[PDB]
Amino acid sequence: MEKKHIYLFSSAGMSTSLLVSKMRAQAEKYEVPVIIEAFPETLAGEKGQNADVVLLGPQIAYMLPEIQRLLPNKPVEVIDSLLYGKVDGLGVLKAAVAAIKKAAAN
Repeated sequence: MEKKHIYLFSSAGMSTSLLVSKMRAQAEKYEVPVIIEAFPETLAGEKGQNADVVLLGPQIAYMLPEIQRLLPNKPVEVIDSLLYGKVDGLGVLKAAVAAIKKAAAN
């Protein structure tokens, strides 16, 4: 192991793709041990799996009840839509973390 996978499942497209690629900035502007990938919410079933923490578009939000069957455990989290389409992969590094702590609960 020695690194994990911050995965993103897209609302419109390009309020994410560069937010991963900045969130990436983050990771190697540090050393944070995680790949950030973002898909066309088509993969998240399979990629969701291959991830350690997950994300999905604000606007395709609807899929999360689904996404949560496919994976009824993981630290999945649909984005915010202005952090999204302002492509803030430094709140999205923090906001990931927040997810994987909103994991636990008995």
